[PDB]
Amino acid sequence: PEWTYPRLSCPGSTFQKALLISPHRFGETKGNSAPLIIREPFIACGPKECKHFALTHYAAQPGGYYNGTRGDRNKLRHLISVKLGKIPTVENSIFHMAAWSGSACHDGKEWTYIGVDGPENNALLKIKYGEAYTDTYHSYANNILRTQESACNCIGGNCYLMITDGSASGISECRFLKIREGRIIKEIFPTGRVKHTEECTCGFASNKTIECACRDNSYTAKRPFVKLNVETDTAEIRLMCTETYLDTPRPDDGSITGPCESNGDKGSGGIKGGFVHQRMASKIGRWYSRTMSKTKRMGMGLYVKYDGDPWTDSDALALSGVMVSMEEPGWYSFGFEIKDKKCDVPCIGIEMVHDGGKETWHSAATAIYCLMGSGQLLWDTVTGVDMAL
Amino acid sequence: PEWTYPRLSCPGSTFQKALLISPHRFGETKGNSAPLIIREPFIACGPKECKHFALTHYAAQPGGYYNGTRGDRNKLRHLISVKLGKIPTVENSIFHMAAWSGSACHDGKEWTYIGVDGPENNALLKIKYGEAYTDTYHSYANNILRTQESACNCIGGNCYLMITDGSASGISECRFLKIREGRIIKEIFPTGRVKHTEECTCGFASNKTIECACRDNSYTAKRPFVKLNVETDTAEIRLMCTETYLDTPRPDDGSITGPCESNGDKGSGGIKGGFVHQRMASKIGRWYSRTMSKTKRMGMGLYVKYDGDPWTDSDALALSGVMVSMEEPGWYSFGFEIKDKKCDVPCIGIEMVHDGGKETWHSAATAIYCLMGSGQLLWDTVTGVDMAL
Amino acid sequence: PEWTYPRLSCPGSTFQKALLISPHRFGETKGNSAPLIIREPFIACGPKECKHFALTHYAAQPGGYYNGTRGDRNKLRHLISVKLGKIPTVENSIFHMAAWSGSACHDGKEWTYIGVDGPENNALLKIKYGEAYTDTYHSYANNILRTQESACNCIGGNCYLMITDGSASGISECRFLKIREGRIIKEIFPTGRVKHTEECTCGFASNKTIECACRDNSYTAKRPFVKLNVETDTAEIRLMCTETYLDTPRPDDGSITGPCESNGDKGSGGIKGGFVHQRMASKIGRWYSRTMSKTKRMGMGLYVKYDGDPWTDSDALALSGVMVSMEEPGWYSFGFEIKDKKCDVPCIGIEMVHDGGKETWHSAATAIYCLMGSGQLLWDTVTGVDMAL
Amino acid sequence: PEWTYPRLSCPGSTFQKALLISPHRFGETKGNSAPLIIREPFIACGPKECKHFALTHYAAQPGGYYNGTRGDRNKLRHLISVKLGKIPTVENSIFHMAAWSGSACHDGKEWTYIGVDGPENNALLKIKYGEAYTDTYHSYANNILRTQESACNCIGGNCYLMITDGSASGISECRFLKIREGRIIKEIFPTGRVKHTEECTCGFASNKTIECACRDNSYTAKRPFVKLNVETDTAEIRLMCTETYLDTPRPDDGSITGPCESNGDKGSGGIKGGFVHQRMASKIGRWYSRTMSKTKRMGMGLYVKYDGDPWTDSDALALSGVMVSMEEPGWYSFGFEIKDKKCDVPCIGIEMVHDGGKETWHSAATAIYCLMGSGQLLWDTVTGVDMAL
Ligand SMILES: CCC(CC)O[C@@H]1C=C(C(=O)O)C[C@H](N)[C@H]1NC(C)=O
Ligand SMILES: CCC(CC)O[C@@H]1C=C(C(=O)O)C[C@H](N)[C@H]1NC(C)=O
Ligand SMILES: CCC(CC)O[C@@H]1C=C(C(=O)O)C[C@H](N)[C@H]1NC(C)=O
Ligand SMILES: CCC(CC)O[C@@H]1C=C(C(=O)O)C[C@H](N)[C@H]1NC(C)=O
Ligand SMILES: *[C@@H]1O[C@H](CO)[C@@H](O)[C@H](O)[C@H]1NC(C)=O
Ligand SMILES: *[C@@H]1O[C@H](CO)[C@@H](O)[C@H](O)[C@H]1NC(C)=O
Ligand SMILES: *[C@@H]1O[C@H](CO)[C@@H](O)[C@H](O)[C@H]1NC(C)=O
Ligand SMILES: *[C@@H]1O[C@H](CO)[C@@H](O)[C@H](O)[C@H]1NC(C)=O
Ligand SMILES: [Ca+2]
Ligand SMILES: [Ca+2]
Ligand SMILES: [Ca+2]
Ligand SMILES: [Ca+2]
Ligand SMILES: [Y+3]
Repeated sequence: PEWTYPRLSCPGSTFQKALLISPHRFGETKGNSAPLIIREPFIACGPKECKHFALTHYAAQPGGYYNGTRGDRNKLRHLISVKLGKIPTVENSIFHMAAWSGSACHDGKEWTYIGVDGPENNALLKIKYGEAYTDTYHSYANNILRTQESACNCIGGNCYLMITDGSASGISECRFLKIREGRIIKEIFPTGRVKHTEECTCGFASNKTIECACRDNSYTAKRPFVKLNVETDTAEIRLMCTETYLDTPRPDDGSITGPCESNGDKGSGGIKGGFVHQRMASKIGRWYSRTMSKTKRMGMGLYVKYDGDPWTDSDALALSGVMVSMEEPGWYSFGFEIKDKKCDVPCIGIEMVHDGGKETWHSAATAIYCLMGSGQLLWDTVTGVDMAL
Repeated sequence: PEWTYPRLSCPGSTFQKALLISPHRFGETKGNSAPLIIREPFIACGPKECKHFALTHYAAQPGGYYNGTRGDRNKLRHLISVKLGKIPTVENSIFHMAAWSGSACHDGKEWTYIGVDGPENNALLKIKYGEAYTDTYHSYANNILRTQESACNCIGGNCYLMITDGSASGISECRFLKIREGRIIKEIFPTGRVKHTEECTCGFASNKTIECACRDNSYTAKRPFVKLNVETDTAEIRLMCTETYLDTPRPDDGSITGPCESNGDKGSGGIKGGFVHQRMASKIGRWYSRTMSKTKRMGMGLYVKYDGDPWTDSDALALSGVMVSMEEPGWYSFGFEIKDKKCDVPCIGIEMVHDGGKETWHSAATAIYCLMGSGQLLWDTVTGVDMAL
Repeated sequence: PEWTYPRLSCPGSTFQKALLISPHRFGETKGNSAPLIIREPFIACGPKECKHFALTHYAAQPGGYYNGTRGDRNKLRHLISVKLGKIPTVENSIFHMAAWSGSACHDGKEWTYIGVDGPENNALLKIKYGEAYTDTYHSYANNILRTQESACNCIGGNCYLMITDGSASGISECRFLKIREGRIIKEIFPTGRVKHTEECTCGFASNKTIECACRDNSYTAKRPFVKLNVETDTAEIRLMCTETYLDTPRPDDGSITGPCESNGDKGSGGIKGGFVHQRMASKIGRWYSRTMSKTKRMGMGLYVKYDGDPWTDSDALALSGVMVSMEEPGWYSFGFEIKDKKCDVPCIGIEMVHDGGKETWHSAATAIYCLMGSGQLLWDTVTGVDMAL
Repeated sequence: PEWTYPRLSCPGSTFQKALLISPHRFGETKGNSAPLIIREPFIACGPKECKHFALTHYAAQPGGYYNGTRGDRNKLRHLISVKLGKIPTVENSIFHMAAWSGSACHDGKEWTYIGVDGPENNALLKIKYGEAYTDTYHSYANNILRTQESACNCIGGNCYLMITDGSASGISECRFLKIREGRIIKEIFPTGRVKHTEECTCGFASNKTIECACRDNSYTAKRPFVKLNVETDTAEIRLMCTETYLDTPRPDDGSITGPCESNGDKGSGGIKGGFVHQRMASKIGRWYSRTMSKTKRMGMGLYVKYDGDPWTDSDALALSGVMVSMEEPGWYSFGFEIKDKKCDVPCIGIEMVHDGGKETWHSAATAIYCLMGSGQLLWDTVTGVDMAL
């Protein structure tokens, strides 16, 4: 085997509904299954297999450790995986490492797994290459060192990973790590709008450039948009100029007055957002998702734009279809690419959390839409789950 | 590995009882298992493995989502598989894609999986090659785009698949897709009796010809019998002329008066029907199955005829044996071929549904009969399942 | 890969306790597991893997299909397997074929699986090579066609299998089948004492000879002892002359008066009995087991004799150790050989049935003793199972 | 494949928290899982996989055989394994052999599994190579023949294994076995302080030397420290001279007066103790663990020393971090090494037993710390388990 590289995307002009992973369809009192209580799911693929990752609270439904599964960082939290298509239950899953923030990626030869844990004021990112623990990176703003919550991206054996550190309601200047066979070989300090950037959903815009659509949890409902040159290992960041604000909460589209850099209103709070690339011979499509509701983690819609500079185009994004209706949950979303024989298939997954407050369990299903065929996005996704069962 | 082709069938002159997959033997209140609630089971094999496919309601027994498992098309429905011989439970199964109509096939190199979902008036057939979503085909009569509910058939890397679209009580003109590495490369429009054809059970009658025995749900209890030339990609369809009507409901054998094309009576309603080929040096056997009851989905008998043209022979089909007695359920049946070292073993599977009305769960067992040895078919199959447990 | 042959056994002069497979340790009401209800367990090994076979009633503990699991031949009965060392539960097992009597063996290249089902008066032995159903053999005395209930034996790709047919309290003249790549290529009709022989535990005494220790259920408590020449495909059968009667029930050792052929008393009833070969350069050891009790299926002892002719030696068999004490069940026992890198390891397995009458469940554990090291057999085996749980 | 040898350790200067295997997070009355009741866990790795071993009581939680799971040696006890990262439940585990004391190791080509069972006064160590039972070694001081309770160590296909025999409150002179392809090829009788030595945690200090840190249960709270030359097959043993006594119970550090050989006080009782090597070009680090409490099996601290002779250095060991706080259980600990592509990753596992007295169940979680990155050990481990559930 040899190193993997981004290829031209597979033919198609529309996303369609692909697969639902709803493991809680199986966590009834009256049932006999043990789906793991998770959140922050995400898929990463290699040349032969696609793995469905998530952060588990080390509990199952039905269980007796529902208390604290609405929290985020504890000492029991773990990065787990199953082959995509398998229900992530206690026995099906494999536990990779302790983590309350995670990522993973295949480089053609082997899986890199990333997972941050540690105290809040001195957390610690850890890297595992296949079976071996290989490296770590230390907290630099001493306020909750975090990572992508989605797939990292490897080119010629170099995996690139966003990490961030800083306040949730103040400065969270992010960084990128360059990782080779599990070991950190460069710190890349981005330039530009670096005020606050977290949970980058990165993908290859081409062999030269990784682009990421991130979360600002303090200042704006515009997504910070990262452009990384993987040949000079240089990174720049500016807000997305589009009127189609992709964060949640957000104000009305086009209502943020001023040039492309204006913050301005409803910018505190946020949400991880889907983003994936469709690479064609002489054209690039940028697919995105955002909640159907402006203030709440309900529904998910798919948007798209072809070419241009996202840093300057105020043009509205083309609404492509309703993936999760306003009546269903749509929490985190993320991009990934399945590898066909000679081309890459761009997909967007959606974390569809089952939220009943802190007095019960708290987990998520996963909805997957992929680029397949021509025409219009046809069907929405439901979890099917009743949380009283 | 190289592409697969139909071979001469293994020696034998009789079917025998081979295997029972009854996963609800294990879904008792008192038990500790989770068989998946399914219907439309079907088996397809490649050179080293036979996979047992079904359409699941994304529910298990015992569970709490029995309501709606007597329906057919919903947003939770999925194509699932296990290795044939494994009980399809929550953890053993792999979920392939969202589907309320399905098919699958191996071409020598890889698995093609076919699944239709979407709204009733604009459904959408989707194709997955191994792990990648590769292609789609759109609704053309805007009334419930359907596929085979059984194995597709690949020759020299070209998989051929029946699709139909149309009213259940009127015109449902079918089509064939020719699929190569997961992508559609030709639409084949059949000629002749094309009034209504659905759920074709197709097999290779040879290296030149796919033949299918199908359902007409409107007009006749004679099966539409499709002959597809895979060298010119041309398809012709006519009713089976035999007095041994294979659909359900049906009238008395021989009682449909007139030439081979006469409809005539009890033609509305139907059932998917077993059919598999026994290819000998200079002789072809055609094995079929049909319910033991004339109006109900009870029992299943095996029939056979050697040579001739099914389009013209009114000759009764030879009753070969009672596979499932009149006292047991016999719903859908389908054909498939296991690959021995140097020859192909023709088999017929039987969907044996556990029907207790819409106020309880609704799933199926799977009975398998294969061509093995000489003599007379010896033993019938029972599910052993009591639905009250 | 190439065909397998018997080799010289591994160094050692004593059996020791190896492994217990007691799946019902896990079938409590208060538990969350589903061990399969079985009987007639047996192990067969190939060059990389040892498989643990059993006949299942298609039920689990805890379940609701306990009624009829004390019977033997029904329509739900199946041959199942797990990798030796795995608990045979619903999900771990693979179902091979419908069978109420079975056997299996590896030939170096692939698994042959044998299973008889069918009506009592016209049962049917079926053969499956890997995934394919390949051949069948018909009932010849129209009274319960049966097979070994243990591993068949393959040499240079020819697997040899005892089958019997006939009354349980009268004549049951056995036969041997010679099987190549799943197909029957010769019927071998044994000569000599052929009055009644069933459940042969066969092994290779060398490259030229298969020997079997069998059950007579009518006439004697001496084991019929089969010697098969695999070079001329000829079989001969005579009672075992030893005073150490291996059947159950049996009279006192040495109390059957007359020459080696005398029946005489307590001969009706019987039990399948362990037997395995230790092949050394210029010496052959014959290891056997028999119940600790003379009339009941309680306890199991290991016996041994080096060289001689079992057909003529009235010498007592050397008592080698107590494998299951008189307080624990010892039902069927069987021999098998694990393959080390350059030598074969002879083993004896013991079916330890959990019997509580027909008003509850009826299954078995499996105790394994193998040839390992020097000295005296050290420890006995218990199921650990309380049947009220 | 070829034989494996100790390599230079991977870069790093600190241990960090890696993974928690807490299978009882899933053994609630309210749940639907079956973790196995175990103790004496330990990990051993080969070139592609790390296996998590334990000694099971052949019972699960929840279940009905909690009585006797606080004992140690019974006839049901087994050596079991899962792939490290998998929860050891009934179905995930593989049962290797009956054992109430165990070890295992990869040699580059295959797994050796070691397991002692038998009566107290004539126990029996058994060896299995892959699938085959290959050899045994007999009790020599007729008082509980014991082995390491952790990974053996293979160099050039020779696996070396500590065994001990003797009273728990008197003389237990240990021995080493040298095992090749599952067969014993040399007995090594150590010299020096051989009064009492059990449960050696051995690793390669280099290509020439295995070193072990062991338990004296009678005489001292200093660990016996074994140095084995694998080129001349000679072993020597002396107390560790450090003031940082690693056993439990123990007195105050430095308070044992006299030279390096002084016993003296609180020496009865003991605990198996973590110990792993960090091999650098021209420097060796020795990492150890010991309970946070002086008398109780509570907490676990990581210690380290670079170079010197542990037989003579009274220097205090460097306290490196708190792995399990005083509030959590810290029973047995052990060392092991994961294999990265070109270097070995030293790790220390911690048995974190759930002890509620003999009137309830008794099993353990497993905490893993590995050498990864630079800086200070950052986070402690908790089981998360409430034993009332
Ligand atoms: C750390 C700040 C960040 C934004 C508030 O918290 C995230 C919000 C979450 C959320 O908004 O869904 C869930 C994440 N588990 C959480 N992250 C971590 C690493 O704990
Ligand atoms: C669309 C009508 C058609 C036959 C009239 O429905 C089928 C009948 C069924 C049946 O005849 O058993 C069950 C099938 N699950 C169903 N098909 C779909 C695709 O939903
Ligand atoms: C045909 C009778 C014969 C001996 C009495 O049968 C065996 C007896 C049995 C027994 O004595 O345990 C159990 C076996 N399952 C049984 N075989 C069948 C095929 O039913
Ligand atoms: C035999 C003496 C030894 C030290 C007292 O006992 C050990 C005590 C234990 C303990 O002290 O944790 C657990 C061990 N499972 C047990 N050993 C065996 C091999 O059965
Ligand atoms: C990227 O580079 C590799 C060669 O290194 C090439 O095979 C691949 O086609 C290129 N990808 C794109 C998207 O051009
Ligand atoms: C079909 O063609 C292939 C060669 O392409 C051949 O190997 C096979 O035997 C043929 N099958 C039949 C049924 O004639
Ligand atoms: C049996 O024959 C084969 C060669 O065909 C040989 O390799 C093997 O050692 C022989 N077995 C015995 C037990 O002599
Ligand atoms: C040990 O020896 C082998 C060669 O046999 C070598 O490859 C390896 O690097 C050596 N290990 C150390 C720690 O020096
Ligand atoms: Ca925001
Ligand atoms: Ca009809
Ligand atoms: Ca008898
Ligand atoms: Ca001590
Ligand atoms: Y399970």
